[PDB]
Amino acid sequence: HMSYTWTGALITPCAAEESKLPINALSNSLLRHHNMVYATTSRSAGLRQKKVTFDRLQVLDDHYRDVLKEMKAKASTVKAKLLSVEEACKLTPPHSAKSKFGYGAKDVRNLSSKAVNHIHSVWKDLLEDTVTPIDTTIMAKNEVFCVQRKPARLIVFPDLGVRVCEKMALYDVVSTLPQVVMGSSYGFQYSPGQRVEFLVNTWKSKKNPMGFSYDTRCFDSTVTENDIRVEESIYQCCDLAPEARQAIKSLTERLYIGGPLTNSKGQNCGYRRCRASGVLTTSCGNTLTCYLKASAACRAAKLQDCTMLVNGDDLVVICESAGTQEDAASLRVFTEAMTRYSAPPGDPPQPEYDLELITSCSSNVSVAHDASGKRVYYLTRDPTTPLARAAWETARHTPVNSWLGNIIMYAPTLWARMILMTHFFSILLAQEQLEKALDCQIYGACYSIEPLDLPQIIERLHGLSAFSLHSYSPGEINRVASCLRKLGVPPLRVWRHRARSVRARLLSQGGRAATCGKYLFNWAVKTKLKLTPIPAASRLDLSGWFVAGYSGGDIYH
Ligand SMILES: C[C@@H]1C[C@H](C)CN(C(=O)c2cc(Br)ccc2N)C1
Ligand code: NI
Ligand code: NI
Repeated sequence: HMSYTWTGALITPCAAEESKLPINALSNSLLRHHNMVYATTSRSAGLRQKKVTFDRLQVLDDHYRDVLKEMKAKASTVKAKLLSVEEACKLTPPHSAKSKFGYGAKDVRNLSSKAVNHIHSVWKDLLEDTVTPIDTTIMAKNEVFCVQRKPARLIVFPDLGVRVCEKMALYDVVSTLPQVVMGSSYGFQYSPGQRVEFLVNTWKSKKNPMGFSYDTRCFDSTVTENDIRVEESIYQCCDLAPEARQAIKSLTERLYIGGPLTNSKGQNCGYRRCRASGVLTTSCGNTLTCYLKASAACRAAKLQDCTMLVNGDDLVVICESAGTQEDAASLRVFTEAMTRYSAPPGDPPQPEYDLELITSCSSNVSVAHDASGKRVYYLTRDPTTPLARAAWETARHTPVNSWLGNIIMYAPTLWARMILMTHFFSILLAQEQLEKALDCQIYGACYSIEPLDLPQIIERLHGLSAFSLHSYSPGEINRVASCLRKLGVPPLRVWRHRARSVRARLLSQGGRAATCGKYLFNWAVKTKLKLTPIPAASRLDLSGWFVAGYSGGDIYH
């Protein structure tokens, strides 16, 4: 029951890899401590292999089978449709990895006959063959962080023609089933504001609240063949077309449960018997599995009136305190239960009695005041990684723009507003590139977004108050200011000064550019403009934005 077996062939790169922060003429205006920032590369892939490779034991009790029967009961109410090849093709990202069979993402997206014809052959093969393990590629991810050095994460993915096939059979299921099965507990159904609202309401719903986040050690690697078969049995509860049932059975047997790993040079690297990081079911399967194990462990631990919020492998529980010493014991039992279910902890969970101090999905609730003076809750996070990534994107073009996703998700925040908007607006102004659509990711799915649509996008997701928050909490202010020291980023007084300039330049452009100046930087000027509902915002087609998680799933919306 080892998570992985290995040949000793190396995990190899596709192109040359950069680990040090690329530097240009714009770098110093953002950050001076260039050595704090790095990108992971295949050079550390061996250290990751070590970490992810382990024996899994699972003991499954009555609480577990009880939760699952309940889940399947809910799953039986889902009706899900097959996608046409064409619909599946339009969900493929433009920069998704090319097929080994002589076509790429551009070909799939164009609906070309070489691509489409191959995808059809892959589909027919899935219908006819439910046993032969499907080939996959293993790679080291190149990802950017600030020190305190992580080894590269691994991505494991099947060929392009198989990914399109997954969309056909499962895209509707993974999009629909988790909310139905999990209700209010399914995290990816919420905008950041809706998330805050859920955590706040939930917290307020207990006489003596206590909460904790649960950090599973390498979750993908803890996921067993049992876990995967269990997920498939949930999928099959849906009302599906016969071809869909057969294709799902096949993908589960041939791909999801495990398979051979091939490097970029075509050498056999070993064998996977755990969650593949790069398949469509990655987010939905982790969420369901995490929910099943956690819900059962809550029963084993006898947590009182617990409420969970789950996003893939990210788990937060809020419940009724039974006192400081009883809570610590409860959490021990919870952790023992999760371990038996093959989800042992990284850092062991600790009970928290302040909502603002609970971190889940790398984020926490904080408090600011709106234009009326009223305390308002909002979602923030520690800015270190958004800024390290922003430093990289200042000097390099990337397929996915972190800074843009961060402005979108963290728009009400002190640091997104003063640092991210100012800095990137400055850059795009200077290159007359305000009108250029850029790719970014939200809950794993990729979106092409025009920076000039940011006021409307923001109003529609966070509301007009995102443009007027002030008097941030001493705790938030100081985490930001402490992040700026560590990175060597100019202090906020500098950013305020720069934003006034950026604001004036944007206004001078007229049109959408002036809207960005008006709405995004009103915080920067003492003589404040009247911020009214933007007409275009109500016309914005933001369906499928905050519906499901697609991390690893090769989705383009
Ligand atoms: C805590 C920050 C410290 C900085 C010097 C000035 N300052 C701001 O410009 C500010 C920024 C935003 Br965004 C909202 C309200 C504000 N008063 C507040
Ligand atoms: Ni065995
Ligand atoms: Ni029972």
